Amino acid sequence: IFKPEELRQALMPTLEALYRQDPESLPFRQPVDPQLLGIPDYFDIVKNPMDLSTIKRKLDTGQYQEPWQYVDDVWLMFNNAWLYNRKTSRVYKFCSKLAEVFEQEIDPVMQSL
Ligand SMILES: C[C@@H]1CC(=O)Nc2ccccc2N1
Repeated sequence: IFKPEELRQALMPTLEALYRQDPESLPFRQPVDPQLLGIPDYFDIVKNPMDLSTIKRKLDTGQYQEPWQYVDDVWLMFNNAWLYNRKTSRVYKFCSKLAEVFEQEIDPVMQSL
């Protein structure tokens, strides 16, 4: 049902819109490293890390066979941030901006797929 490069082309603009957000995408561009970042409890709360570079890689390398799998990863990133961080923290607020953007982008792309 989905050809890999077609699925990529359809979904990529939604990911590019997330990356366009500056400064809001900045905490989300790279995988969380808890040791490095001085947040060692992180993997105890967040069992399934996700970030924009991992989503991009997966979208580039045919790791999503159906569009819902991509959407699940984007929400996993967001839900991880909303679980881990204080509501008025930069990361939480930045997360919320990305999710707003995503919801605006994804609806018609999904309808069209
Ligand atoms: C997104 C990444 C991990 C997180 O959710 N919170 C956080 C806490 C301290 C430094 C960086 C982050 N960013």
